[PDB]
Amino acid sequence: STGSATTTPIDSLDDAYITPVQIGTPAQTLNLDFDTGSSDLWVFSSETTASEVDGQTIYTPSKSTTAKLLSGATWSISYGDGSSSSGDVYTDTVSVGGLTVTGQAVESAKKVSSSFTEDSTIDGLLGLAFSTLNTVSPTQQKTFFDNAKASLDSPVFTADLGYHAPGTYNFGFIDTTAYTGSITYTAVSTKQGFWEWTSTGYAVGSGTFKSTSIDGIADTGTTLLYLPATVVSAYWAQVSGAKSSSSVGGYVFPCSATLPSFTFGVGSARIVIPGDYIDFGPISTGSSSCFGGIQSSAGIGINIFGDVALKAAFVVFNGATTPTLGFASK
Ligand code: NA
Repeated sequence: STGSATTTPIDSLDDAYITPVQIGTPAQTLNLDFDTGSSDLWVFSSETTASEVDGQTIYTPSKSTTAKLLSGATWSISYGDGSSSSGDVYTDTVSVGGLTVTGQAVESAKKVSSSFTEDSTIDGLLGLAFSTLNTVSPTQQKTFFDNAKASLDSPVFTADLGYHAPGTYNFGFIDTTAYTGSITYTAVSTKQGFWEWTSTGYAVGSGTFKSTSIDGIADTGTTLLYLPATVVSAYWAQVSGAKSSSSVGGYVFPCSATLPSFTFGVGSARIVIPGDYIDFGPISTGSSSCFGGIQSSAGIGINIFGDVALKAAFVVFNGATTPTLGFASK
């Protein structure tokens, strides 16, 4: 089997991407944030505290003929940005882009934090990291990908995120028309439950490539590129008037600037992030201070190849017995 779904930026800054997902019988379509950084499929629901729901589409398990309470199961998750959600669990039929899983754990939110309530465009998350991070207790549940894997023509999914444009999530096949040149594959560690790999280095603009090992995760549910403080300082040093602002919470730069590109290594291959990808616009409406798309990972405890980096590439998440990542230019 295979599936193929379009993913659409939620706003003019590409803060996140939503993908339609069919849940239940008859189908209830919810727009989910596909997150290679986490392993829970959770939704706004008919059980979500009514004061915490502000325009999201909700899943109603009582309207699904295939929904079954997963008796006694609960979940609770905390994300890197301080957001959280929790609730109980149903199993139901879930389809992405024509690919169907029966008996998927659908985590129904009773409670969501303010950041989720305030984002009307995101109806929930669909985790695509390793199932060892799933939060369901007392019986840990599998991801959508882990449930589909054995039915797929190839045990892979790919992420092809757009810059200020729609892109694609594919399951069970490589679209050889979606990328230029060849795919370079690199080793993955599953030890922390993430798609954790080691970049071979970086360059700023037209500068010389610095060979250096940068361990990080490929995370479609993080907006920005978070790298070590040395690498981020070298990047913003090339932008006149750029500085780290304790008040704003990261590097800002004059909105009048032209940003340089940033290059990261994948083995002997190179992925170039165009400067425009690194502009996240005014810090507040009408400000001439703009927020940077490359920020320090110091304090987060991990480097994160978020959407700024991944949307410059065609990315293969290879879930074979030994997982690997692949990157191609596009
Ligand atoms: Na922000």
